[PDB]
Amino acid sequence: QLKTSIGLITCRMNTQNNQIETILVQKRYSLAFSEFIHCHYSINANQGHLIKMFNNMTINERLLVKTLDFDRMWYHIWIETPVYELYHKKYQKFRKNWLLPDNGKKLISLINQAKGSGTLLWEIPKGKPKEDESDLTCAIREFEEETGITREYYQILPEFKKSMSYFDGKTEYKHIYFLAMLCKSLEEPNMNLSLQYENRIAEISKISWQNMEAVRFISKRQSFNLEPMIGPAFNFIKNYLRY
Amino acid sequence: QLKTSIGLITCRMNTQNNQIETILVQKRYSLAFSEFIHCHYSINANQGHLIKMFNNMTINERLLVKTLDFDRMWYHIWIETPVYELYHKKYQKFRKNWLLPDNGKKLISLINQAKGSGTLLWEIPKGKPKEDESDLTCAIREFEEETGITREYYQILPEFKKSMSYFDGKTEYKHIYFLAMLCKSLEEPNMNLSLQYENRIAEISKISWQNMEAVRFISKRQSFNLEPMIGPAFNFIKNYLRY
Repeated sequence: QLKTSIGLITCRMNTQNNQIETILVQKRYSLAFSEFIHCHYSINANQGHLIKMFNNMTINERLLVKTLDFDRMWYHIWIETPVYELYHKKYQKFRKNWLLPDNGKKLISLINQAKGSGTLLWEIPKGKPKEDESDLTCAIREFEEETGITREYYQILPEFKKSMSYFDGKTEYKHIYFLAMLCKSLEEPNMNLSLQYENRIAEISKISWQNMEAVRFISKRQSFNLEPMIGPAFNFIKNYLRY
Repeated sequence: QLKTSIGLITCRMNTQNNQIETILVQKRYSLAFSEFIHCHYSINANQGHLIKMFNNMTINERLLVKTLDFDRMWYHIWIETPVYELYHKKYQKFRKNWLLPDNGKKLISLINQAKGSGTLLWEIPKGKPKEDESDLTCAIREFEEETGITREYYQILPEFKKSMSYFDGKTEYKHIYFLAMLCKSLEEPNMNLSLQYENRIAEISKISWQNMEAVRFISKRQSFNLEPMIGPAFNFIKNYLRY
């Protein structure tokens, strides 16, 4: 299985610090919460291995699970997105796993004994290309989809392209990044996040400019290491500026 | 009116890097969400004056408000803590403000047009003293209540006391901090966060060791400046350790 995503590293020279900054987005929910809600776990894997997944949720997500109300858990991710068939299948798997055996007693025990909390990832915006869509077009479209920043605000620098490959075990993930430079003021990217734009808030809780110091700080505190991507981008930006 | 909180600055020398670190806790919900839920706002405000409160909530908090289900909003803060009297008063204010005039249409419009998102503060644990409770006793009790770290784990350094004063206009905040040094290893304080301990999760989403670099990084990214507290604390720890 191969999953290819393409993203855009959009950068600014903040005229106040004389530092280079990039647009990053923070997720709204954890991968663990999603994996649990979509039944990507083994009920027959005994406790500690489902316990880590519960450990890697946020406290609020665990408090949502403790309600045993699958509709509220689902809303947390999908926000009344019309996916009824998927919802029905996942809901029946949830109640078969956790409600019919004991009306939620083992689930509540596991939720209560779970320790710690997960972290919401900072990421570069990216998504899967549409049907026979070119890579640059896909990166631009997904960037606008997630952040609301239109092509008006930036110029692509076409000689930068960075590819990264990860393996999860059976799915190979390839991530492709273009580079863009801000050509129009945009001081507060977070203000593009509004509940009237369903696709921006769908998986995003915050949009922010981040300098290299912030990129390193975040990278050393989350599973996703952003420094091998942002590093070469900022290097390219420096070379571009010195020309 | 003066509101006094007392807290404990618990510090550790990391034996691997030789960095001094302190216990900090991250809030579970924003102050804006709490103020809305407890009706600490004026309905007769012009639009912008509620726009700022909604703007400084998280996206998830706004999505909770958008359901118009006051019980779910309430649960987000209180987690079925039995406080029916207060709940009744706040629910009645919510129902008069947002449900009875138009069945939630203006509230939904306001939730939708709000832009951006707030930030969950990192804090030193602290709380209000009980009646005829001493300052140190309050700091110790509140620290244990929030983090689950008992007195076994640390030595009070009695000769440090730090006071801070803030003004909001008629509300005076005085914060008093004692200092403690870890006297037993504790690598993963976040594992004390479990839903079986209601007082730890009530207002906390994460517990972490933070060195001075992290303290400065966080302080320059939130309204709460921790460096005027942790700086002198770490100075005291440094003086204590070199002797």
